[PDB]
Amino acid sequence: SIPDIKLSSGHLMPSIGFGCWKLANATAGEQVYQAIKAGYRLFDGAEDYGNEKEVGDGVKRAIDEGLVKREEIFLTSKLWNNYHDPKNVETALNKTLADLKVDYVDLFLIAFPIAFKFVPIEEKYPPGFYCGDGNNFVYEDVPILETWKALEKLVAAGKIKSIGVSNFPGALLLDLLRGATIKPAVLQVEHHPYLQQPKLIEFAQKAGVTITAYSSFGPQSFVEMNQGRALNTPTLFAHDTIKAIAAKYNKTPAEVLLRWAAQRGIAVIPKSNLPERLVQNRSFNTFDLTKEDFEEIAKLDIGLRFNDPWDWDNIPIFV
Amino acid sequence: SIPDIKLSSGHLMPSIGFGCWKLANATAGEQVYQAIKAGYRLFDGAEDYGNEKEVGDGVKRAIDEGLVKREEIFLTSKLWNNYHDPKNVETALNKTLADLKVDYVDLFLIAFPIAFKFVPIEEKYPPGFYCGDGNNFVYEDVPILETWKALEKLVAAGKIKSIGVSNFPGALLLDLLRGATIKPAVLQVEHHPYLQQPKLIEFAQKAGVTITAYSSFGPQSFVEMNQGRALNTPTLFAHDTIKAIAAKYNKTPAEVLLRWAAQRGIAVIPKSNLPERLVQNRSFNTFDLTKEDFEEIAKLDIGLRFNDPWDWDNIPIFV
Ligand SMILES: NC(=O)c1ccc[n+]([C@@H]2O[C@H](COP(=O)([O-])OP(=O)(O)OC[C@H]3O[C@@H](n4cnc5c(N)ncnc54)[C@H](OP(=O)(O)O)[C@@H]3O)[C@@H](O)[C@H]2O)c1
Ligand SMILES: NC(=O)c1ccc[n+]([C@@H]2O[C@H](COP(=O)([O-])OP(=O)(O)OC[C@H]3O[C@@H](n4cnc5c(N)ncnc54)[C@H](OP(=O)(O)O)[C@@H]3O)[C@@H](O)[C@H]2O)c1
Repeated sequence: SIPDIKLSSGHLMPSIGFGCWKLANATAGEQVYQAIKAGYRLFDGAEDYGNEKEVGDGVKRAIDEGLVKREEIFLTSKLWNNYHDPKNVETALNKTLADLKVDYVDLFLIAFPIAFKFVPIEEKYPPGFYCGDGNNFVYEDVPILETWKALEKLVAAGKIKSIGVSNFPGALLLDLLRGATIKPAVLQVEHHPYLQQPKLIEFAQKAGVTITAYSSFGPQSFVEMNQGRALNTPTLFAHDTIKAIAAKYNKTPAEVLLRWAAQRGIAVIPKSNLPERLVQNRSFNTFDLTKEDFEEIAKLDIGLRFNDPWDWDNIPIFV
Repeated sequence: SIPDIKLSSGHLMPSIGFGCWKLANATAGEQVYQAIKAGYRLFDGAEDYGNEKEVGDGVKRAIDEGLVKREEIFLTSKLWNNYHDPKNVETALNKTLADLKVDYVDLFLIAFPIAFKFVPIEEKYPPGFYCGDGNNFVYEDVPILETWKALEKLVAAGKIKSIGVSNFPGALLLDLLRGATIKPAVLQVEHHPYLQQPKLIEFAQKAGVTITAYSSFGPQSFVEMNQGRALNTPTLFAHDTIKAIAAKYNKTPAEVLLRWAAQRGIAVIPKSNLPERLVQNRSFNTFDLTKEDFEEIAKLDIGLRFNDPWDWDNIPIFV
């Protein structure tokens, strides 16, 4: 029932998956297990989410019970910023594989086009913004392409099925395409009605790169982090445009928010700590938005970005 | 006074220069020569402007008459898109040197982070959007860094004093800084009240990169090009904010738009076919805008870009 998208690498990736960012290590495993029971098969994780061991626990529990087999689960992980130096790429991946308790990850992405100074895993993991010098941000001169080649080798060694990038703007994706032997199969970016970036989406899809949207619910995911911007932002759930469209089809605002992406060939990975939202967040493909619907939602695009490295240390990724 | 800016390469660059874009071939020489008599010393040219030979004619005349010596003139040129393949970089630079009738250029920039398929000089020069196949755009897989390394070798060989980039967004500049041995000394970008990109400017300047603004008058330069966008844009000269400030100081709106950039350490290269505009464009450093002025002008930033490759062939440089 969840349509699959055939990636450029030839592998199928579920168009709807379960987001694992901010799932408490306390209930993460149980919730991953429940999501599997609710039909989810793709799990979007990351070294920086700090809960890959638990994600691995949920998946393994489901495999041991005979509910699914490894090959039916799609595991996405992301290489954190401290591990871009080629000599450290496989190290990070091994940690991810060890934590997930598997021999390969289906998709491995470069989390950000940012290279923090390397911090040994034994000194601090996940490292977050720590760069080995107190609270100071420190960077390494590792061009994107160097990191990418190291990933290409790891695909050849069979530790990764498909590789891609996250948080890459157009100019950077274009340059990477010029040097890539294995084309980035996926581009994962913040994507919701307040940040539509239609030209980026268009370019990538035409280039055969599949888009996975994150934070489809806009500011929602960020208010629990006490982020001023998200808190000052009117929710999409109570937004008149979204509510009117939802009423029109007798659907929930959440369903409209997810279908808006899904209908345009964009994969989604809604995250939820609430059991009842599990089925709801993957059963929204029951109606079609009209061109007029899309034009009305288009008016919400204001370029409001919630996940911006500029906030961390004025890193110019999106300027 | 025309203050000099010390570039990261150790060389001085006049903070005020003369743009050569769309300077007609029949009069370019005279125009450059008059510019020199009026005190200009930096000339912003480019292979794609197709008038480098005539710009060279003007400079040579001024030198032959004794008005200036070569070392007193700062010549900037740009590597067009069809010449990014490392093996074509020196041949393009050599065509520029032969046209300008000089042994070295003071600044040579990558015109765009775009790589068009090589087209022999003998076949078409300047090539413009022609890519060797009718009206079809055809690109080469040449990563920015490869082109950059070719430029570094030309500096070592003494054919270029300082190198830089044009039309590079933040993420791309950042990545280039990771692989560069000679750091790009300059970032030349479209810069005016409608497209302020304050974060790009701040990052570049903090990174020690000098900013050269182009199209300081916004839509104006693109008007004679019959560009839809520019034609439908309320001018900056007539914008109430700019008018009020110009009136307040008894300066033309043009003087305010140039000083607005200059006071913030940004170099300008105003282009003008008229004599009085020529002198005014080099004599506006006689007043300082106040913090309130800057705050009022800051309000115009709507991110309106007139020079966007997206319009050529949906090239994602700025998305
Ligand atoms: N590559 C990157 O940089 C990056 C960054 C951010 C996110 N991501 C990935 O994308 C995933 C999804 O994005 P996200 O987690 O940031 O935010 P999201 O999925 O848009 O956030 C969902 C937020 O809304 C609530 N919610 C979930 N389903 C709902 C529903 N049906 N109705 C009303 N509210 C609902 C959740 O609360 P409850 O949990 O209480 O239900 C949660 O606070 C992440 O988990 C992660 O895997 C990647
Ligand atoms: N790197 C790049 O991609 C790029 C792209 C564009 C430009 N550039 C460089 O930047 C230079 C300047 O940019 P630009 O020529 O596009 O835009 P600009 O300098 O803003 O163009 C000035 C336009 O405004 C008029 N003008 C000049 N001085 C004036 C004054 N004092 N009062 C009122 N109007 C005035 C000119 O008309 P008249 O000639 O009739 O006086 C001309 O049409 C170029 O020549 C080129 O060297 C680089």
